[PDB]
Amino acid sequence: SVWRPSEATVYLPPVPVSKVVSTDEYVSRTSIYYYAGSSRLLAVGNPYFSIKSPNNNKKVLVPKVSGLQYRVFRVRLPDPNKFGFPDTSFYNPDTQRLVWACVGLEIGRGQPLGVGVSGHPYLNKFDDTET
Amino acid sequence: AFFPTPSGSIVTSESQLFNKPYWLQRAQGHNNGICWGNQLFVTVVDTTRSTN
Amino acid sequence: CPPLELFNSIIEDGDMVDTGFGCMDFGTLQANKSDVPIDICNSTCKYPDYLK
Amino acid sequence: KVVSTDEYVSRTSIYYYAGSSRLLAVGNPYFSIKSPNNNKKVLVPKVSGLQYRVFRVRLPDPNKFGFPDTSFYNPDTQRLVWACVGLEIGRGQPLGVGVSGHPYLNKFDDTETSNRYPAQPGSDNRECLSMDYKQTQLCLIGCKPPTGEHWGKGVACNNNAAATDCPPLELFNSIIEDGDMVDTGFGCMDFGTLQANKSDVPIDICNSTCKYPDYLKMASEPYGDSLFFFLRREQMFVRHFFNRAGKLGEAVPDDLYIKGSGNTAVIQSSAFFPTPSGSIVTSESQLFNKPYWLQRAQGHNNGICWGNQLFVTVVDTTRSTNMTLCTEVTKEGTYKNDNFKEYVRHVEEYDLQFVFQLCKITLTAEIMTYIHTMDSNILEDWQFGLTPPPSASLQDTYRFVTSQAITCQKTAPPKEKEDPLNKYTFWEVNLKEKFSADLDQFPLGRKFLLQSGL
Amino acid sequence: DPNKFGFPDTSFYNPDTQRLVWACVGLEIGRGQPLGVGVSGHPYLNKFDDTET
Amino acid sequence: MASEPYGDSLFFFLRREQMFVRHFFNRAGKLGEAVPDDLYIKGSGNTAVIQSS
Repeated sequence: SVWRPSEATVYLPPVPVSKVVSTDEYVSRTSIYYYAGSSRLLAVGNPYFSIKSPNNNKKVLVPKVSGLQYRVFRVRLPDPNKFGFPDTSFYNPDTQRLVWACVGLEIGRGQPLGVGVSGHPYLNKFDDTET
Repeated sequence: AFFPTPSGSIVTSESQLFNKPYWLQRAQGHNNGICWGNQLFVTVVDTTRSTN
Repeated sequence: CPPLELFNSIIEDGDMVDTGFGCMDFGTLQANKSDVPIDICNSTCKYPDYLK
Repeated sequence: KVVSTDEYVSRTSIYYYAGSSRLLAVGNPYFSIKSPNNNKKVLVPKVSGLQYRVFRVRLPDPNKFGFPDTSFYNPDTQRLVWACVGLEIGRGQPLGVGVSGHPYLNKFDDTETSNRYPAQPGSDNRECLSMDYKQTQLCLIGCKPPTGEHWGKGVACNNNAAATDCPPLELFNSIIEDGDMVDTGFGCMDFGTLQANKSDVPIDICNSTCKYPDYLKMASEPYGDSLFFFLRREQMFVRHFFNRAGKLGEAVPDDLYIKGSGNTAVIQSSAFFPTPSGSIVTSESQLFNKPYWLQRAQGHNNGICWGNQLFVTVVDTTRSTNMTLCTEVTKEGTYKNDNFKEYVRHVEEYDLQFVFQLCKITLTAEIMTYIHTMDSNILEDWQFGLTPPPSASLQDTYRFVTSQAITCQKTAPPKEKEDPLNKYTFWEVNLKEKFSADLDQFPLGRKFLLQSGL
Repeated sequence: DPNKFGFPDTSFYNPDTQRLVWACVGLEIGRGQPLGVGVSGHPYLNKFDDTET
Repeated sequence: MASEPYGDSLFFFLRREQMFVRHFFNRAGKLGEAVPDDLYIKGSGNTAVIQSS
């Protein structure tokens, strides 16, 4: 619409795509809660290495445990939809399904506070460079 | 080829983050607290009580 | 001098954290295995993602 | 008449996101190697956090767009300028600080605890030592590139004085670019001209001209267009005390003290120098990875990026360690020292995510002259000051070019040479087509809307 | 001199009776130098011994 | 004690602790577990004989 070909490109709004929304608009929040009892659990092993059978190869004797390893824990929950209730007058299983949602958080610990220490017995230090 | 030695420092009972309740007002994602698959993978890292 | 190209994982148990010594594959990178302490020359250590 | 950016503009209610992806930059900590055959052929660069990390964005013209609504937009007078209202830096490293040192440092002795007499003559006494530096965390933003002073030499004088030889000096006020070095406590100065041994300074910074930013003159700048916001947090203390080793050019007056004799007859030099130490850092001392909302700027430009560009900088020290390699050449059975070879690197990742608001600026006959006073560029970036060009009458009218009556024709117009930034090596980002408006699908606009009372 | 700026203004004040005196309600310190520390010593310094160990 | 059925031994408590190392030393006894040989290169001369760890 001018005297030039004028072939600079143009910018557009992107196409309307079906999007994501939060998990907050279609859930029917309940007022019933249940406890997660996870009574004390034990773990031992040598922090230098896992020790093994010399006869076998995949027969450990103690493992290798230390604080700087990734301490991930996998919990397993029951399904709420299989459960026995006193009441279901609030809940039609034909059209509605049950899901969990955590509310409560705590890390129980069981050790005096204090850190271990190590270092290589054939560490190759050339010289000091502090002074 | 110089290299230092890391040290860390004093640890306190106030530097503790555990043995205390938490009540999260709002989770970070669009998922505002809904777990799925009847499982969850919780992780903590503490070297502070790691004396041998 | 080899350039390195990163890649991720999924953090499982029995993986050690980076303790200030660089999230890298200590088996594939430093063949002498005696420039670092004992526990860390064999396996690798990870720094988790907080952005993706 | 000096007037802020709050007295002639209209605040819309439309907000658009920007966010940057993974920055790739890994290089050598100490220096950039080149080819031995060619100086312009590097294989690894010099990277450090102690470089001024000065970056610049590319943002598109908002007037280049198409939307069904133009009731807000009269296209005759009104125009569109970008302004930033939200930000965050993303960083992706574990914390770790590296140390450095010249292998021929100018330590004569230590001067903290004792000196058994006396200093000895000699022309060659250097050695390797190593030490950390000043710690910090900082940033700055402004739509003009940030400035900075640094000290250097001067012209000597006229030769009226016939007393002695001690050289002149001057600070030098300059816009700093990417890669340049921060001062760490030895003054913001040149290490090649002001020093002469290059052995007082570690090798990576012994061949440098370190600067310090001039926020002061940027404060006494009228509009505040090189500054929107800035941060800083720094601490320091000494580690040890050592001394230089050279002829002290200045003597000390005598009646101030009493001289000794015999073994104590020689007066030792007093060319002491300290050596630094940063403190412990914690994760509570973290500056980055948080939102810092624009609600009140320091100057007249309230977030307005002129030229659709910004000049961002940052200096961090807690992620300044360097990972190294140790590989062999030969497979062995026992421990030999000649077998293994090292290579050291240093890693960097920057992520930058922003929130905006476009604002329609109606153009009267008065504000056009006001911006004409500031700078005529954005005016002709809106193409508003035009002149009708004459000179249509051309009759270079042939059909052929390979003839025998040549006129020695000349071509290739280099006409778009207008940028001043060509002398200045930045690291950049073109974020131009990375845009949308659905802030619920972004991990910062969700945080923005709950912050914004929405 | 505060008494030397104003043109003769009757209703504002009377220079015959009223006086103009400065005060101060504002102050800002400017510092140009970055953070840094230095030392000072003595090469004929009197010390007998050390006593901390 | 926090999971005692009545809780009659903890009405209230406090705790306040600080700790950090000073020095690093080693023990001299003939240790139990020999080191896996793969984690290092074998010694030479005076490094061929092994110290404690």
